[PDB]
Amino acid sequence: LMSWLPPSNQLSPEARSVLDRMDAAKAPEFNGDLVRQRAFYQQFNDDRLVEMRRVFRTRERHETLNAVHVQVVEPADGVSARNRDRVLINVHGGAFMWGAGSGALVEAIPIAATMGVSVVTVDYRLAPENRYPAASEDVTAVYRALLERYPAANIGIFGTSAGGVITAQAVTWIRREGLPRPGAIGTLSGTGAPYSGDSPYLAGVVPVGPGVKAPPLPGLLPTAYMEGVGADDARAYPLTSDAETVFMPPTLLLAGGRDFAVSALSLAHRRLARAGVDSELHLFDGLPHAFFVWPDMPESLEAYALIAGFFDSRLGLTP
Amino acid sequence: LMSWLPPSNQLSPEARSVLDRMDAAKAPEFNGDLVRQRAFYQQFNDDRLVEMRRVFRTRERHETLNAVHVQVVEPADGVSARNRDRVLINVHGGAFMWGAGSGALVEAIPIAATMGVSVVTVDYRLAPENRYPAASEDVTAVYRALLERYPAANIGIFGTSAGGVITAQAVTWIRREGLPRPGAIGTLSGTGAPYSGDSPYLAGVVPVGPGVKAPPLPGLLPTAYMEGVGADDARAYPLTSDAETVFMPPTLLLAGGRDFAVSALSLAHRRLARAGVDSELHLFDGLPHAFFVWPDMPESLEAYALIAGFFDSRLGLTP
Ligand SMILES: [Cl-]
Ligand SMILES: [Mg+2]
Ligand SMILES: [Mg+2]
Ligand SMILES: [Mg+2]
Repeated sequence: LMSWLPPSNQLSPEARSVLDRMDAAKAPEFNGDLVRQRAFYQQFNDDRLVEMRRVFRTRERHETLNAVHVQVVEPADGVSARNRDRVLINVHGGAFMWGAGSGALVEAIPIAATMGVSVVTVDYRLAPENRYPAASEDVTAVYRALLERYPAANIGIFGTSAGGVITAQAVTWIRREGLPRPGAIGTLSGTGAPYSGDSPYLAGVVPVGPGVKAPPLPGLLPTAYMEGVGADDARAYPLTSDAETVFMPPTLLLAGGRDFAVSALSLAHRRLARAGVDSELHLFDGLPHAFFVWPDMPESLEAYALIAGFFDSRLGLTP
Repeated sequence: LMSWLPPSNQLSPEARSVLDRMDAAKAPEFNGDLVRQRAFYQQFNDDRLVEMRRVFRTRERHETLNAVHVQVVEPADGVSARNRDRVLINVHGGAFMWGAGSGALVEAIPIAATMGVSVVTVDYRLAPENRYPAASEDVTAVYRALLERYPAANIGIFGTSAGGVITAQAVTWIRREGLPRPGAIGTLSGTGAPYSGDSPYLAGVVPVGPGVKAPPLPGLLPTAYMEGVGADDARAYPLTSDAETVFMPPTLLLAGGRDFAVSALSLAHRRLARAGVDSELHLFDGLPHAFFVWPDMPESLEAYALIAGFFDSRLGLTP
């Protein structure tokens, strides 16, 4: 549907180049060959990591917190004095099935370097080997460990795509455990809700157009990670639950304008505002899902600055 | 493009009914016949006014402030204690050429009655008989009069469509006059910027699709009101100017998801956030430009509540 439009006239020349490379880099069909699929996205994430290391200077260490593998990503210059008593948890994307290692660094590096903060990126259990709520348990275990060193108000959690879904689910799991809620979250290109509204049609997630009979959208996320979880499970789909929505911490919702998640994120932001939760929504016209894993455009740097700015204004400072 | 989609699955049954009423209310072709066009929209605004008076109980008085005709719109039994020291200025839409009288009450009534506040709706000079900056001068004259009774921090300005554009232009005119900036504004379905990005194509403002050559979009607003004003006039187009944007007050940007203005509002929100201005963006998936002139749907009431809540949180309270 969108292929009939010119590129958004808001875009930098650099973004217009990225969009052509994104389309050219599209995966072939894998037909259930998970090993071939994982190898393709391992290469994709390694390619984006090379681009990140050209732009940003960071140091990464492996750690284990409460039996969960993490990578701790810091600016090579060191964390700023302002951020000495803050930390972010990153939850990587990758369709709930890949993104471990380089995909996690691709999300953590630009935010660690831009904000000047420590980012703990979680190597959570993946589908299809593991199922909901495995990733919630993993992120909550990391969060529990960081509460030994950082006040809850000074901890942020963010993730992109599948990671934005898991970030919202981790919040409800933290509450289920009786832990203090995090200071702020980023649910980027995804949250604790099914895809809905117009954007999945416009992005072609569901086929539509001349002579073509558009089906209703599912009220569940189709991923194997979520199979058999009901739409009524407020911990799994909190941005459809008035109760879990009221308990959300301050939330940043960021998407591309051509991102299949954007209709759901605009509704989530309306629900957070009605519930009295501090939330912020940004849309980058013309850009796709999870666009800011491609760092070679001003729009990605701009996104990193909005993420850094949100955490810098919402997280506590004091030890 | 959008006729191939089902209605957004987020919409209430009432909104799906309003969407069909909107289609039935669409103007026939006028061939530049301004008299016929004005008569058509007079009836359209009178029809929406009947619907407003069914839902909301207000009282309206005519006044003149600094030689500008206004209507003062209040809840029928009086303004709330919360809002005794606050006032909103409304700037009606109508393509800069109509909307005087009933069109202005259609924007003022739901916010007066929802927030429980006095709304002064300005009968500003229209195109093509008047040109930029006539409407800025008119709104600034009203603002200057209200500063005799209300602190600048306690005054909000809002408008829809053409009125959102004029609201942003009135802010720059107020600064030109050496007056204190208003406490907050609402630039709804329009701001001080051309329409841009993807949404003008998806809304069908400009033809796109098989066998059609989609043209580039203009860098100026095409209205007679703005004839001969340059793109480089930062007072006319403040949300395209990094200088005028840093001086903006706290801003609410609200649009339908199918609104031709939505791409421009998402960019204006990014620019306000980078300039450190408090701004809030809401998008109502599946709804068109200026949807909330139709009060008979929960989504309109929800929009009125977001407008009231933005002014309630940003305007001062002190006498
Ligand atoms: Cl916002
Ligand atoms: Mg432990
Ligand atoms: Mg808010
Ligand atoms: Mg803000």
